[PDB]
Amino acid sequence: FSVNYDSSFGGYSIHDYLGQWASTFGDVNHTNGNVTDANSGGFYGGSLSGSQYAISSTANQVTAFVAGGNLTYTLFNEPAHTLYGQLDSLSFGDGLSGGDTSPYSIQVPDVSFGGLNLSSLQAQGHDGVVHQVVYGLMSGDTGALETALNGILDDYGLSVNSTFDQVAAATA
Ligand code: HEM
Ligand SMILES: [Sm+3]
Ligand SMILES: [Zn+2]
Ligand SMILES: [Zn+2]
Ligand SMILES: [Zn+2]
Repeated sequence: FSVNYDSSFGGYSIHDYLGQWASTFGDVNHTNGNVTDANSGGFYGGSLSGSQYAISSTANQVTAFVAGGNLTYTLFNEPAHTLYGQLDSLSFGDGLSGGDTSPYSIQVPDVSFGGLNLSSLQAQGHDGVVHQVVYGLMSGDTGALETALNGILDDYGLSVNSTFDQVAAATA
């Protein structure tokens, strides 16, 4: 675990930031009979595999996120539609660019986390964890993530409620 952040948010608490990233990102809306090309997503390192999954708002068109690590998907195999693997990074920013002949990247990065070590097996599925984080995110719900963030910061004397600055010191 580590954190990099645009200086603007040095004294922002993690809860606030995400609350504001999600205020604008919205609910991409990935539900039965609504999943089209817009909510799609799109990996990098396969068609349902990769070191990156990254979607962008289908509401303001620009703000987005990108989960790194090792994320194997499972479109229809038991269990149905359920991301899993080794979620390692999450970075929040605006304007998502790249991701084909090259990786996915954020044009104007606002914040980003590293070493989430969140592991989720295909056995657990829809009620797993990396699945939960990433999916919530795609729907504009940061709970799953602050919960796990608190988890990483517990063992550190902090919470998704301290300031980026605060979190920082206590890391590097
Ligand atoms: C890792 C990110 C993703 C997660 C966590 C995920 C999760 C899900 C979930 C929860 C639904 C359920 C809809 C429902 O039952 O109400 C959904 C729908 C769907 N997803 Fe994924 N998905 C993601 C990536 C993908 C990718 C890469 C595609 C490619 C287009 C895809 C295509 C679909 C389709 C079309 C359905 C609907 C099938 C149906 O009507 O039953 N998903 N996804
Ligand atoms: Sm812990
Ligand atoms: Zn800035
Ligand atoms: Zn912003
Ligand atoms: Zn912005």
